[PDB]
Amino acid sequence: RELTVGINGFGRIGRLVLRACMEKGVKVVAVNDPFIDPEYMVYMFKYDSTHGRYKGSVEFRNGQLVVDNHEISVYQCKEPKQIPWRAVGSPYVVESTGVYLSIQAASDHISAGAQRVVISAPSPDAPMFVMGVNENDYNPGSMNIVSNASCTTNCLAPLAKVIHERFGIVEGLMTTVHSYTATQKTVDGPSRKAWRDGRGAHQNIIPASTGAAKAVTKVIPELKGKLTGMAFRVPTPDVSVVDLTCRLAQPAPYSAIKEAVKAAAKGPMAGILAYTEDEVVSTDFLGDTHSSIFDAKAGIALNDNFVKLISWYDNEYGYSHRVVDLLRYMFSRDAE
Amino acid sequence: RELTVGINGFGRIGRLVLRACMEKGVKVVAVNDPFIDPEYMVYMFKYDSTHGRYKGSVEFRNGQLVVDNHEISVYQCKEPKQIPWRAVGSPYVVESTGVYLSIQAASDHISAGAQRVVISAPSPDAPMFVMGVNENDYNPGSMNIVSNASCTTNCLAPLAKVIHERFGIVEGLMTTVHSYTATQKTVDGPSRKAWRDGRGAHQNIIPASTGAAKAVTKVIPELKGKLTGMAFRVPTPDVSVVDLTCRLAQPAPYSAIKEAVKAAAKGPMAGILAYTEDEVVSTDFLGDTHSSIFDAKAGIALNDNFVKLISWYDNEYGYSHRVVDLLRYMFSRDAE
Amino acid sequence: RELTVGINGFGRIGRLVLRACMEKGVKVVAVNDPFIDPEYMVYMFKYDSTHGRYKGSVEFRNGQLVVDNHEISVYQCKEPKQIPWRAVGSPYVVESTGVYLSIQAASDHISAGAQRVVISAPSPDAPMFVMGVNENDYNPGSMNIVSNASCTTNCLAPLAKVIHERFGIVEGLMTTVHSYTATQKTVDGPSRKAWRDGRGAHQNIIPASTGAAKAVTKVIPELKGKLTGMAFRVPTPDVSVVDLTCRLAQPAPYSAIKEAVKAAAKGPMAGILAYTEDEVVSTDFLGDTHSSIFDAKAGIALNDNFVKLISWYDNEYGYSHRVVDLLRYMFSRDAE
Amino acid sequence: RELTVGINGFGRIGRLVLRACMEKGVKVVAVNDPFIDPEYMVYMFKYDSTHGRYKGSVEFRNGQLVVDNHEISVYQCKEPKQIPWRAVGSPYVVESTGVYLSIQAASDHISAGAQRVVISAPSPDAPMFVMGVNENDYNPGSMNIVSNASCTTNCLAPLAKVIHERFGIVEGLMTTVHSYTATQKTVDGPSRKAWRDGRGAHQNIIPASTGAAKAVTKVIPELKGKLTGMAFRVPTPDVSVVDLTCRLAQPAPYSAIKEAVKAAAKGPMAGILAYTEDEVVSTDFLGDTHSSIFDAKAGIALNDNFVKLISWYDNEYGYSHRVVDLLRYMFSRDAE
Repeated sequence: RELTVGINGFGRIGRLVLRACMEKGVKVVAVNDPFIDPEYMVYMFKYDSTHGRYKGSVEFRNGQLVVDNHEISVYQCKEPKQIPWRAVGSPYVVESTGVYLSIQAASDHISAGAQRVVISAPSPDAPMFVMGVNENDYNPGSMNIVSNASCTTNCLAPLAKVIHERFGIVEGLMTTVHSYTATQKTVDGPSRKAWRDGRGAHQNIIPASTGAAKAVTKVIPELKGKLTGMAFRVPTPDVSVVDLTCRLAQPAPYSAIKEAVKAAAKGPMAGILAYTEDEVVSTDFLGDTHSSIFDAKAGIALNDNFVKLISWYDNEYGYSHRVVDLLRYMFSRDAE
Repeated sequence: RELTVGINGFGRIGRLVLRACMEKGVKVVAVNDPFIDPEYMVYMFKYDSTHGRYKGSVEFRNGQLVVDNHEISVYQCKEPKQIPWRAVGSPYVVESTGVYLSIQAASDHISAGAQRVVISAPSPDAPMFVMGVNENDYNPGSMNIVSNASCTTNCLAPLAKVIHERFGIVEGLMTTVHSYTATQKTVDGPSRKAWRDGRGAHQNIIPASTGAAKAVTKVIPELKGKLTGMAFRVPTPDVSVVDLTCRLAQPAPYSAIKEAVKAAAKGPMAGILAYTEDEVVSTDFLGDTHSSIFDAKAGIALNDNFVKLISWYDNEYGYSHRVVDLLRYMFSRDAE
Repeated sequence: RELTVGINGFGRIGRLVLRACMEKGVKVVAVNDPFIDPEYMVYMFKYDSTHGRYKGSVEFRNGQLVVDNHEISVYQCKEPKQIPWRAVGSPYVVESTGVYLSIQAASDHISAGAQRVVISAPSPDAPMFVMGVNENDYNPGSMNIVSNASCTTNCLAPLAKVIHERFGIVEGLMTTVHSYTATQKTVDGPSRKAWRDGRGAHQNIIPASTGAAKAVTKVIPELKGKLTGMAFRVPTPDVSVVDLTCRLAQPAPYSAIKEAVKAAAKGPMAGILAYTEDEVVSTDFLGDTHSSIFDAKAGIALNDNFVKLISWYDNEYGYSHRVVDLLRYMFSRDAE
Repeated sequence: RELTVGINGFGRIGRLVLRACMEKGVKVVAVNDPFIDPEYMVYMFKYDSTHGRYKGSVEFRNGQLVVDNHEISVYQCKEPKQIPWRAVGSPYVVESTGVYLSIQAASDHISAGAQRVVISAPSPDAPMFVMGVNENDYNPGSMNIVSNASCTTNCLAPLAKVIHERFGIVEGLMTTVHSYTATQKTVDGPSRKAWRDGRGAHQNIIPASTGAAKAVTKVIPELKGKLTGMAFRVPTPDVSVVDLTCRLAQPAPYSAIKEAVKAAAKGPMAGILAYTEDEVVSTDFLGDTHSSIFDAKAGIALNDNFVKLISWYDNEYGYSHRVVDLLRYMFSRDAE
């Protein structure tokens, strides 16, 4: 009768998704990771450089991870096919390894026992959702596997939706100034598919490709062809900011832009898109659970039709919470 | 008969302008700074965290700073009026303290003995120059005091000039992702005129106002009303990047944008604007003496009329060299 | 009938002492700072890059700072002698500006109506106290102005006491590997009294003098002449670590060293000195309220009489809580 | 008739040993790395975030790496035994991958045709050499595989020798305050063998084990049992500093300590051990080719027999130059 969750991979998104589940009362029945044994999972979950010590209890005993006295099964399978998901009640599975992105690859979870799969990363072919934008397009019959898109897409789409629906977006170009991540290197090292991403992450501003802005045009079809962008990786370990430069159809004096965002944040997009007029900086959004926080004082307009809009996101914490939100939402629709 | 230079202030721009003078064979006859005595000036000039040890010799003896066996007079005057510029041959003076920006304030140098003044910072009323863009607008009779604009304006204007003259700029919005500076704080401290700039510089992405993009519309009058922008201060100690989002009149497929920049870099803007197709990151421009380095692979286009252009600058080193370039240029025009 | 506290200075220690007071239920009745008005105080207090958003409510009204609905008077006096401590009931005053350190300088607070003064920094002549080590030597009858020593002294002294009393320290040399602070510079800038300290804090490992080890011999007299030390400032914004290399008189196999510290932490020094065997790093102590956290696994012994002991401290947060603890203790003794 | 060098591994030490070879005029005839092709080698070699652009020319052609017009063969073999060292004239081989450290593992290079092997890292069994300390113990007749020890061993050993020989070391404990390296992580990630080392390198001060101090007792036998140590990894990308706390046998006032190091640096250890009295910080040693730079002003003495001595090293650049120096020395002795 209840929503139960299994997590594949115990990287940053895996661990932070478990925190978000504990916060929101969602029961996690198991974690799979081939390289991290239970006693080490305890340590990695407990201590976090970015988000502080876990605010409950974390122990292991009897080969089990134990979080707030909830016992969590631990497997060590190298391949999704091997995971005894049936042995833990066929949970919804979060697929967070970053290496099984296609519907096909992910589907090994289903063969193994998983009721649904949320891929915590963009997917080439799996259907893609952004809470607050298009979750009511989830089709429980035909969708056994979904993607929660990217952290960056989750920041941008709520905002794009609001601006477009109010003023119409003729065209826009996005920069995200983004914290470095686990895919980067501490000092100049090998990154043969993307040379810049090898260069030392703490020393450099690193230009990087991203599909995030374009992905927005998939969860918001009417923006097809009107959005793209790029990224600069900078030396901060978490929190990122969207810089959307857009041409708007209807006149859009900045006061009306502020009132539109405010109304969305107070109403339909509450808990997803937030609004602030404070003199904020990136660390003020560490631990923020919103997908997108509009920075009113930071944006600039050239005129009533050409504007730069600024929105923050905790690229780790916002997105992890949205994965749990998606799971909960899906579960409330799969009982039909 | 020769160009001689005096420097007021021995902050980063003061010290780096002296390096650029030594590099380019320009004779500096004196430095003024009330707080930094000669023996300490030796130390600060010799050792640099960002640009390495001075590659010549630096000593003091007989109350004098001595650089490469060129003896440099040192004064300790708190006010520009007091500086015996006549005592050192009425040099051209670089005014680099950041606190005498108006024609009026700066003119105290002239009362004190200075032939011309270059203000190494934007000025509200003083005439403003960007080498490669508008230096042939310098009027030797009426201009006793000029500003070399900002580091950021020197990055953007060469590029704007090229793009506008080739394709026409309808409108553009600029972000600079910029290294932190001396005006910032190591940890959250007081910045009552601009609250965000108080927050710890190494920990944060900090949105900030800048007049740089607008300043471009002053050295390039035909762009009046068509450019503005803003800044993010990020945790790197030097090198910054311009992200210009612009709508162009003439069609501007990216290949033609690349060919226009390349032609300018190879020709009229050689030594000012450079062009690269390498997989570069910010540290690859430490010590670069160009005002502006176009990053061909980093830019993105939505279509032939809406594009994001990326250009790097060593915000300390490029600008310091341009100050020396301005001085040399002015001197070659004041003998008329 | 109850402790009330005035705080001179709203720098990092002033703001974080105010947090500690709210956490421990100590009434603060005024803050003085000539440069920071109430509205800006709200902002500086509410948002912290290191320690996060204040967990509670912060507003201004009626020229007052209001924290969790407790109203706090705000004065703007440049000098202690001018602050109307009498008008707010003659509280205990925390002198946190770092420029009134002698009994003579700090006594201007007394002459302005302060009941007592705690200097949140080493004093050349005021009596010095480390909670857990020597607070029992405070005497209300003879002492109206006291020093809470430094953050570093508060980390080493509790460890030195445990170790001296159990084994006897023959001699010891300390290094502290220490986060940068507000006295440092974002980029190479002026620091005429200590040239290294002007070099860019986030770029460098910076050797510095410190009297913290010698200060321990002031609060633990029997160690007179047996301890000194030095510091390295490194590119982290908070949390620091003591590295004590000492020769011990009695045999001291590491297992006994461990049982002695553990014993002190569970009993007489509980809340002051903590003990851990986990694989900790500096961020694991952000927000830690202990003065000193012994890291059992990080230390190393050459032999039974020559060992290197490692202890962590949040140099901001531990010290601030100790300031409040000394205030409460002093008040509990002033009822005599 | 001349030294030729093959390099296995094009990681940081491989690339910087190649730089050192070009600077010192040592012919490199091949590089092996299974993962990095010639075109990517050109890029990794040409641009360096820490040490700047290669000062010279770098190209690829004909499946070769070409540096300052010297052609260098490139192999892509996963195993030493497979590299055709014979085909390039049986050079001396630098084993720089860090995973062939035993005589047995490194001897596969010999079986593949290498004349000699220098392991650029500590070896469990191969003979270990520090230039300036014990290179005189190398013997071509018995030794075809050698270790150049570690960066840290090369900083401490030259200082320990000078101090032991002048004063006698009774006992010593070392800390190295050390830049992060490629074995570390940008954000909390996996490190199952050393849990601390997986924690985010730029966020943390990280305690670590090191055998560097004990290794000094291998190259200076008379110090057997008299030295051990540990490390803190801190958020800088290069340059590190040894902090030696030692008890000395003969009286050793600091002025004599200073004259002993100065004497060694001007004479027998010139180019290996340097001496400075300036107010230096870590960035002042970027690109320094010494093994060890004694910092006179940073050290402190408790008394004539118990002192803390501080020495700097560029852990990348000094060590790399030492690898080349050992190669040249070995070759000068193989003509016997």
